[PDB]
Amino acid sequence: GYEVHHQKLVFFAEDVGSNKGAIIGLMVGGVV
Amino acid sequence: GYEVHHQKLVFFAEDVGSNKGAIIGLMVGGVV
Amino acid sequence: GYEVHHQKLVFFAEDVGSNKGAIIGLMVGGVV
Amino acid sequence: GYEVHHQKLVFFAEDVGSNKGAIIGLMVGGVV
Amino acid sequence: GYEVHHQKLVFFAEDVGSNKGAIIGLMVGGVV
Amino acid sequence: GYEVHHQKLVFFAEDVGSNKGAIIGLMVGGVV
Amino acid sequence: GYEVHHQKLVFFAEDVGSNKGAIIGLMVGGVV
Amino acid sequence: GYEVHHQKLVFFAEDVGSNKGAIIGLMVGGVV
Amino acid sequence: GYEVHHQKLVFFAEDVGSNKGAIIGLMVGGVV
Amino acid sequence: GYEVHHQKLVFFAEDVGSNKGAIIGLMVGGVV
Repeated sequence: GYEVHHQKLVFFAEDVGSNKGAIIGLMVGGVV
Repeated sequence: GYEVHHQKLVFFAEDVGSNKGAIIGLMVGGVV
Repeated sequence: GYEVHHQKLVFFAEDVGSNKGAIIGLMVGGVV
Repeated sequence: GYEVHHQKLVFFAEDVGSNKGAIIGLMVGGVV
Repeated sequence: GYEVHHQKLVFFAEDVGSNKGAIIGLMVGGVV
Repeated sequence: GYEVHHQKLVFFAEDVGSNKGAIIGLMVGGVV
Repeated sequence: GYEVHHQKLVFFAEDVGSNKGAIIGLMVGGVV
Repeated sequence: GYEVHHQKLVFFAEDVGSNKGAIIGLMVGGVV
Repeated sequence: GYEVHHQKLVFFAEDVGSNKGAIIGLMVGGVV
Repeated sequence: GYEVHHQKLVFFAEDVGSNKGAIIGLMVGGVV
């Protein structure tokens, strides 16, 4: 199991073509 | 299991073509 | 298991073609 | 298991062609 | 297992062609 | 422009996890 | 422009994990 | 421009982990 | 420009870990 | 420009770890 606590994020993605993979600010234990 | 605590992130992705891999600010234990 | 604590990140990715690999600020125990 | 504590990172990737490998600020125990 | 403590990093990657290997600021116990 | 003429193909894909890239018998001028 | 003429292909892919790159029998002028 | 003529291919890929690069029978002028 | 003519190929890839580079039977003018 | 004519190839790759470079039967004018 897991926990994610206090966080601040402001990301921008301005021009993404064919993302088939991943663009992540914070990726915690994911799969993609 | 896991824990992620206090964090601040401001990333920008301005022009990404065919990301099939990954662009990550903070990747913690993920797969991709 | 794992823990990630206090962090500050401001990364920029301005022009990424075909990332099939990975561009990561902080990669902690991931796979890619 | 593992721990990552207080950190500050500001990286920039301005022009990346075909990264199939990895560009990482701090890589801690990852695979790539 | 492992620990990474207080760190500051500001790297820049301005023009990377076909990195299939790795460009890392701090690589701690990774694989690549 | 282009032309593809007489062809015979019998491919099998038995167990594909997370193909995010491509598995192609014959790839002629594509993108992926 | 281009032409591909008489061809026979029988490929098998039995166990592919995370192909993010490419597995191709015949790749003619593609990108990937 | 280009031409590919009479060809026979029977390749097998039995166990491919994380191909992020390429496994190709015949690669003619591609990118990867 | 280019031409590839009469060819026969039967390759096998039985266990490939993290090919990020390339495994090619016949590579003609490609990039990788 | 270039030409490749009559050829026969039967290669096997039985256990490849982290090829980041290249394993090629016949490499004609490629890059890698």
